[PDB]
Amino acid sequence: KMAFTLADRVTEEMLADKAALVVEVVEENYHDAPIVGIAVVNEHGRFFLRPETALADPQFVAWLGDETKKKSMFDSKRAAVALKWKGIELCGVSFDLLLAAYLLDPAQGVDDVAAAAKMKQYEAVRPDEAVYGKGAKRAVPDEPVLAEHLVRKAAAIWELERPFLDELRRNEQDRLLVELEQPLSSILAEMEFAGVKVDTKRLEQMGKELAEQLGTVEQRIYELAGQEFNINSPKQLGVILFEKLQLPVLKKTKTGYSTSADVLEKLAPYHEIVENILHYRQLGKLQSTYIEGLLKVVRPATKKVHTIFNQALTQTGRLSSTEPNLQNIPIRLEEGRKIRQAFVPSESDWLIFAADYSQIELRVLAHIAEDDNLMEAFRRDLYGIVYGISDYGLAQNLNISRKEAAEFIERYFESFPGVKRYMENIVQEAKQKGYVTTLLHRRRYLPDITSRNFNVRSFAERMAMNTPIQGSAADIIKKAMIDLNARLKEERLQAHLLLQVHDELILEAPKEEMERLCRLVPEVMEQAVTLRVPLKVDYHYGSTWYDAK
DNA sequence: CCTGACTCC
DNA sequence: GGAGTCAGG
Ligand SMILES: Nc1ccn([C@H]2CC[C@@H](COP(=O)(O)OP(=O)(O)OP(=O)(O)O)O2)c(=O)n1
Repeated sequence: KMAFTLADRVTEEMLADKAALVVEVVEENYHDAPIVGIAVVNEHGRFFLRPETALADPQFVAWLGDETKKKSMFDSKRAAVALKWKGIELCGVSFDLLLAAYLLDPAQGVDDVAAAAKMKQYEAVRPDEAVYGKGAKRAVPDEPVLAEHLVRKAAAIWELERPFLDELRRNEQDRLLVELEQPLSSILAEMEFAGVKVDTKRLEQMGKELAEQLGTVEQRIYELAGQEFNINSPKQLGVILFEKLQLPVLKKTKTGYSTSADVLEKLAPYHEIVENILHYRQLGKLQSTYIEGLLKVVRPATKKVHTIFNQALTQTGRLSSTEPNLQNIPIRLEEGRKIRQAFVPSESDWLIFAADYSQIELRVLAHIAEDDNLMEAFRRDLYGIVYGISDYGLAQNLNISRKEAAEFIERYFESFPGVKRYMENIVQEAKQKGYVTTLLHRRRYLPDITSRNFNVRSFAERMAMNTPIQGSAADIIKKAMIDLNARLKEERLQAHLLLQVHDELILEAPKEEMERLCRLVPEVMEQAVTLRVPLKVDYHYGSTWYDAK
């Protein structure tokens, strides 16, 4: 039971200075995607608008871009970007229910209005998947069924804003939402829409040469193996290694023999085929993911790739990057690192600028553990612990004796008693409170932390150790991003952000601005928050992302 | 569609 | 510790 007006045209009462707004983009990847419908809920009533009509209306477009007309939405970035592709600016977004839900509890995995409403027992709205359907059945339903959904979603947002803000305020997270995540969302929207330009000629040439080399390595493997098999099948590979060649089985998973990189490396003294296999799988991933996969999503006319930064997914407060993922482009082996030569500025006589925090997580450990020996070390400017590594895990990682690994860790805690203290204290806090928190009050709940089951419990305790560290770094670089764009905009530099990579920011700019960026960027990033230790940032620029080192 | 690869922070 | 994509099955 909910009345609404199926409008044939926009009226003045639709354009109030506060509204719940739904700009519906049904395709998961919203870049250049259709807007299938619009809904507005305000003091005056509920309205559905056809996008052809509304978006072609100069008064509705004006309202959309008016910062003083406040909108409450769910996933405003999706809307803001889809509107950019329609040549329309979205302003005045004051509340995002997606981001509010994420801050309240990231484990709920809220990705539609219905799921957010569930957190307040609000039931007068359907899940999106139930309206549109799954997979090949996915479709926009008949207008009256569509219109009712969009309106119900707007009505839900309208009624849920204050209950959500009230709870955020109770948790002291309202500023985290309004001053950080919400402004970050607009910045991410800008980055996504700008995209990153790709040198397809170079990428395609790399692909051709990689293909030849895969063939050569492939044949060499079959020769060493004494047989042809699918190297990309862990199962067939297992038979070759552990049955035909009779190499030792160092690890098994629930499906059979492990052929992990760690395991194969340890088998190098037994047979020279394992090294070749490792090489083959490296090359094949470069080809399948960073040449072919990347070329598939390049927009041919502009040669740009447009990632989507998921702001409400990770359990720690980090972003993730999808379709394509630009936060896992190779760098560690020169062979893969060369992929970065294909990422270039979007304008002639521009350069790529790259700035990275040095050891941000170990410094956060220092700051939050208040370890003197660790803080003193950073003031002189002089990881496994941070992930809760065992003696076993460390022995294996370093391929050394466990006794020696265990002694390394025991020594470590003896040497850093304040870190050892933090670890014990943060776990105890998690057990007492049921959640851990970050510098800017991001939380993660850990309902398993008192499980009687050793493995379940242990994993939870490790999360208690790590999340405040990783999450606090996420908080910092996010703050650094918001401040940076402000510092860029005032002094009207043309430079703009392209990418964030966890503890790194990647920009493009006219070559003329490099000197000013060498000053501005590292400063802003270091002055993002003030810790007990100093924040350090390294920076480079160059003709391509590769050269920015 | 899941698992186990390789990739980053 | 936190992520995404890919091929095989
Ligand atoms: N209503 C609030 C209050 C705080 N915060 C987040 C944003 C910044 C961070 C700092 O909190 P402050 O009040 O400025 O410092 P504090 O009180 O000393 O924080 P803490 O309780 O952790 O010591 O917390 C928030 O999101 N919403």
